[PDB]
Amino acid sequence: TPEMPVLENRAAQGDITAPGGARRLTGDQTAALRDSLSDKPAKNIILLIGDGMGDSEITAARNYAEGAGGFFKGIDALPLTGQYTHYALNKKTGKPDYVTDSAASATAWSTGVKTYNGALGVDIHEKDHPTILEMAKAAGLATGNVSTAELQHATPAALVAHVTSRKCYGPSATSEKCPGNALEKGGKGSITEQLLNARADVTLGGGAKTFAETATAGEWQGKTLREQAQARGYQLVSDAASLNSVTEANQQKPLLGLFADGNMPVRWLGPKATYHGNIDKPAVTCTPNPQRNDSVPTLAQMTDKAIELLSKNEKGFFLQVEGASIDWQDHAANPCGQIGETVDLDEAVQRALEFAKKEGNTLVIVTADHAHASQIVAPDTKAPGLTQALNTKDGAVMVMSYGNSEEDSQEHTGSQLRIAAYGPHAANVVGLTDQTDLFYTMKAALGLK
Amino acid sequence: TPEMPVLENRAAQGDITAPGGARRLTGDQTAALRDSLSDKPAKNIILLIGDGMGDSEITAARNYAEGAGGFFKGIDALPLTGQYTHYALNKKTGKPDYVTDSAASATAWSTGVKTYNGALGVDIHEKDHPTILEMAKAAGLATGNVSTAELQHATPAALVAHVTSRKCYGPSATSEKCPGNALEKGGKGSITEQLLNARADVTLGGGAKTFAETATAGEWQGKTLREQAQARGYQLVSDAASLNSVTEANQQKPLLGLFADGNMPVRWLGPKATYHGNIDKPAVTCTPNPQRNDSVPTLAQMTDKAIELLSKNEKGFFLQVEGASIDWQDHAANPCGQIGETVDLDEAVQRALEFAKKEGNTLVIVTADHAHASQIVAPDTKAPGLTQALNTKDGAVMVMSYGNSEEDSQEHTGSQLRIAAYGPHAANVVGLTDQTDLFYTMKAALGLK
Ligand SMILES: [Co+2]
Ligand SMILES: [Co+2]
Ligand SMILES: [Co+2]
Ligand SMILES: [Co+2]
Ligand SMILES: [Co+2]
Ligand SMILES: [Co+2]
Repeated sequence: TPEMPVLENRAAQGDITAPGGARRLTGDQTAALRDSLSDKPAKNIILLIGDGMGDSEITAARNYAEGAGGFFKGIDALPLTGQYTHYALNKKTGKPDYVTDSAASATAWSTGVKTYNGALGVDIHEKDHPTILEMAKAAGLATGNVSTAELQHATPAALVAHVTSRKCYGPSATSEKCPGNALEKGGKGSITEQLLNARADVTLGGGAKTFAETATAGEWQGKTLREQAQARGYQLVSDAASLNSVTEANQQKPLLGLFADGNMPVRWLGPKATYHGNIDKPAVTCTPNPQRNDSVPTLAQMTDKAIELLSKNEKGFFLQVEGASIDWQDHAANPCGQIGETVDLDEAVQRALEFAKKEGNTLVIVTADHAHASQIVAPDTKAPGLTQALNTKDGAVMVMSYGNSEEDSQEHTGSQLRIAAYGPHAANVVGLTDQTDLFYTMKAALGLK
Repeated sequence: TPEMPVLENRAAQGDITAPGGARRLTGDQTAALRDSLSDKPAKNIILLIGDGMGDSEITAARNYAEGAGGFFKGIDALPLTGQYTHYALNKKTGKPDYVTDSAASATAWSTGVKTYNGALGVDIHEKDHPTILEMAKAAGLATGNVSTAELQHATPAALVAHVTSRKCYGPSATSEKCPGNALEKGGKGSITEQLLNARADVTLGGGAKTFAETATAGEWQGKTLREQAQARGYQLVSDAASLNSVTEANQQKPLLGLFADGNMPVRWLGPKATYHGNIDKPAVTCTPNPQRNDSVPTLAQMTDKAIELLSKNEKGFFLQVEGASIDWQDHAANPCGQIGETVDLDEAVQRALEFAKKEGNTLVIVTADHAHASQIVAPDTKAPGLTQALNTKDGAVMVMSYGNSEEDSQEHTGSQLRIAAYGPHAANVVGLTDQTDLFYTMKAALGLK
């Protein structure tokens, strides 16, 4: 009977065409919300990020996978909610830049300082700031960094690398685009070199491609980054079997799961949206990606396994899980890809809430780094961008529009967006907050001195 | 100090380029939120609707008028927040229609039943359902209905009229489009005729034009609707000074303020966004509309006057206030008009919160009927639709994009959106809810049975 309740059912209660049939509430919530408030310490924190998962992305995925009156048992089940701002800074002027990229936003919640687009773990003066994961490890807590994206990708890379440009994946890119970060120039090195130095306990995702690179200097000069990883004691897994037979993860044998050369496989496939696609082409039903595999751990599986391995630390743990390709698919104007990745994240959120509700001292937060392009529009819409009609769980058509770029990729947008939480200190996400407040919220809930 | 706190400040606390400077919080919110939870009765309710005011609209307006790290002392200050769904229904199938218009959404929170786009006060079978305003009046509470739109517009009209199409403004359009509701055919009459019957204690807004039409039947056949109101005991006012002179409003002497022929004047002027407007043109600075006026009451003034007149009822009151032109200007791809109307709504929200914190038993809710088109995008965006660069309070450029219609009007979008509240029973807007839950939340808070 976990004192702090997870919402069990906020689907429409009945017949949506009848008075009250679309209500998601069965009665007053004052007592349940009083019950969801505690300022006791967070022993653990699990932060899940849906990259580019603004309210529009949440709504479109729900409409399609669960119906308009449906309910995500993970994403929609956190009882304390608010909206936060994620604007970045113009590097030269220090004024706001209203639409952040992935790097500046992830720098914001992981360091508590606003920065310029493309920066990771540094401010507009290129000065390094400690990340919540670096700080959690320093305090003796176990640390996890999970993502379906390549690990050099901004979201999980911000927790372990401090570079002046997110493009500095390896020695090569670094020496070129982050000259002062390049190892052979006295800096701390490429994103992957600093990730190896950071040494979290559990690091799972894709991005094996960069590890085939060789250090230009340093103790492991000439050796490949994977060679360097093997040499520094890391426990390297590459598939679901090898990951599941892992029984422990610590500093002596930190875990590095490289499940793909680049990003991990998307869950669902569909045609890309097109000009007047909702008018000129048939409504679409998403299809399961045949190449996604029971040999590749799902986000939910990587989450569960990271939780099992991190919860053995009695001091506690900090874990960040990213459903990364929601952003990727929204950029590609591919509704099916995008929605399937939201559905993927919801399964990981359910594993987190199921663990937190039993454990009792776990603060779980679900949010996104920034908003995105996709909009849900009327079925008859004639829009200038890319559109597509989808057959939803309701047996009705929903049309999605991508209308903010004539270029190859659709763009991020600056709208404030949902952040939701459950457990100790979850009140700190309610109302209007800033993305940097989340750093302070996590740091304080863990009591990191 | 009335135990329930209104947020005093959620702006960035310091230098946004420094660690912690972008924080909107100054410490833990658990105690603050516990103090914001009460399940005692709401003696009064003030519902403020920004038409089309989704999170994107709130953010764009805050970024322009208050700076990225600024704070809307009204809109951003409600402590309990959540996200609600506003889908309508397809009339024929009864399945969800993912993008509602203003009529079906206002019908949903005012009656508690989902309906089809364009319906007012009736369900998909065209059955009338009592509204929260009619129920309040039936229980002896005073009632107010305020809007900057013409009063026949969907948002205020849904509280007092039951017609099969929102276009049925007066006798002529009702005869043509809602034959079943036409007075000469045995129906309840046009929107304006039903509004005159509903007899709220205070009704203020635009829409004088339709009152020049004459009734086709009934006791006032052949007389204009304005002559009808006069003969029925209404006190008619048409400007700021006549409204100010009003001393009481009740069933014997109900107040009807008609301040414009159509919609009331927008607060700010600016050019319409254009194709590649952010590449091809210089940035826009909004400017006050000369056509505003000390002779035209502002939304904040109409809100205050309504509060003063309705609070003389010892049993309590229900008041809806609509900032209407946010929607009109978002459809017109006019950033300045759109933002100025959000600033306008923020002032009315402040008046409502100021009253509520002092009174202690008033539930204030602030939300929108549906989301809209506008998106905040990167300055160098090259988009297919209409865009505009704007000079914000920060001394930086923000670019807005309207990209969902090649047609003249930009359109509504289906994303769930913010709903926020303050006062008794405010917990009921937190987490995921449906727009129809708002009807039940209001009914229960006032203890209407
Ligand atoms: Co991102
Ligand atoms: Co990411
Ligand atoms: Co992106
Ligand atoms: Co509307
Ligand atoms: Co309206
Ligand atoms: Co509209």
